[PDB]
Amino acid sequence: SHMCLVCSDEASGCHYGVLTCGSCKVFFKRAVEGQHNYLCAGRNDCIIDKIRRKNCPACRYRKCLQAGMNLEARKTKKK
Amino acid sequence: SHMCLVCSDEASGCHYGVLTCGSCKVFFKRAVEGQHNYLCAGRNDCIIDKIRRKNCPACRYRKCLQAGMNLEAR
DNA sequence: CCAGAACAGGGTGTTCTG
DNA sequence: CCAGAACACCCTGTTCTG
Ligand SMILES: [Zn+2]
Ligand SMILES: [Zn+2]
Ligand SMILES: [Zn+2]
Ligand SMILES: [Zn+2]
Repeated sequence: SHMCLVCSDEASGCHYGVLTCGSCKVFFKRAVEGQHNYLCAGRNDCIIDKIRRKNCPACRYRKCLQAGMNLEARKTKKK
Repeated sequence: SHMCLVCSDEASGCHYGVLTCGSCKVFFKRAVEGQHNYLCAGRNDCIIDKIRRKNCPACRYRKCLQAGMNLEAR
């Protein structure tokens, strides 16, 4: 009830439909509004926690998608 | 030969005793002075090529070390 | 030609405003 | 509360100077 589902830092609200911190929120929005042609250097399961979230934007974006994050979630909730 | 021995980008000279590119050179200096204790997010065997050298400072640093980089190139 | 400094770009993170 | 914007910092990479 308190921590980000993407990196396990302290959540700051339900953003794009999921509990996340502010840094995961803006990271997702940026990935979604632009390009997200990232490449993993490991095996697409990089551990995304508070520090290492910087290491692999590929895995970080994957873990946002897998958690259900989507921009329209707030509008959709109102329906 | 003229590719960087850490990330395989085009090398720019012999830096800290190893053929490397500029970004790796300064990455390595920054790593040593910073004492950041990088931690890998995978299995300590990340691929470090040009397109991915930013992804893992722990592995990039380790790879600098294994390549023989050292701040006193006599 | 190379180390370190200075300057620059890219990527990430926090506070503000609707 | 939570959206996007504006402001801010961190991390990486290139050109300058000793
Ligand atoms: Zn997060
Ligand atoms: Zn990854
Ligand atoms: Zn390199
Ligand atoms: Zn690694």
